[PDB]
Amino acid sequence: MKFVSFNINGLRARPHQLEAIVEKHQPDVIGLQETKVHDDMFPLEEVAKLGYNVFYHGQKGHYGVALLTKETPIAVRRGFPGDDEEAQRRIIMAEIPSLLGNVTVINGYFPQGESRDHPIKFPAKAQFYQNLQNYLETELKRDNPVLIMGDMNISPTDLDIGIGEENRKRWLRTGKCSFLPEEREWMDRLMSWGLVDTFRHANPQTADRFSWFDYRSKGFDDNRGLRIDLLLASQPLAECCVETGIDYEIRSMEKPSDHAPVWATFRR
Repeated sequence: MKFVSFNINGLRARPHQLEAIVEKHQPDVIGLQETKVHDDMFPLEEVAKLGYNVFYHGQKGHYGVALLTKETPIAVRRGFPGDDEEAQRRIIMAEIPSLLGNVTVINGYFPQGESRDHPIKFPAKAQFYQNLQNYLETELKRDNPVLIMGDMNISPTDLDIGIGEENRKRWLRTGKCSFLPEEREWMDRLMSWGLVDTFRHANPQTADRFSWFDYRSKGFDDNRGLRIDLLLASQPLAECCVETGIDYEIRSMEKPSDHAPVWATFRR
């Protein structure tokens, strides 16, 4: 079962990248973030033509998530139970069937946060992680197959930072979000529940693979980016991970999203 996560940054502006992912990877499940399209305008026929079932929610020009699956899910919903409207445009959760059990899949577009001192965006980010943590602890078990994917907007370790030492320190000094100590705390708490960062686990010493590169600075050319798009899997799933990757080739396409698609393949 292959999973691909991709912050497309405008689904209707980049049908070419979505088709490329399907052709190249033939994935069983695709989680999209920042689709930026209103539900009434979602490319339902186009997605159906690609051979996928799809569940989605977003609003015009902002947020938006979609979960494309080859097989039909047992259950799917937007947001965690009790979540507000905004959270519903940032999270899709599903139970995907397999012969001997179900896999819980969570696709999220986590708040960027902007800066530690932003009176609205930073609390929103903290609360988003708190809601996820609480869902995990109250409804799931570390022994269940769970896969959390998406744009986390947090670089878990320093091996995930490629913008340069001086820039790294300036960001910390000014409180710019991505790798603040508070943010790392939320991420560590999440991992401690019993999740494995698939790419990092398969590539324990790689310090030159990133998933996001800033447009304006032309970061992709110099490989100056951050690895903030992750695929976190619980124990029983992590044990079966045979391949992981970040697709630089797709990020090399014309009119590309600033994010590279990331993937993980599970096979026993």
